[PDB]
Amino acid sequence: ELLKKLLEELKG
Amino acid sequence: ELLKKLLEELKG
Repeated sequence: ELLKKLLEELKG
Repeated sequence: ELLKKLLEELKG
């Protein structure tokens, strides 16, 4: 989930 | 928020 959340943050 | 997300996941 951290990895997912970081990807989601970059995706915006 | 990138930083907040790192910290939230470290805290758990």
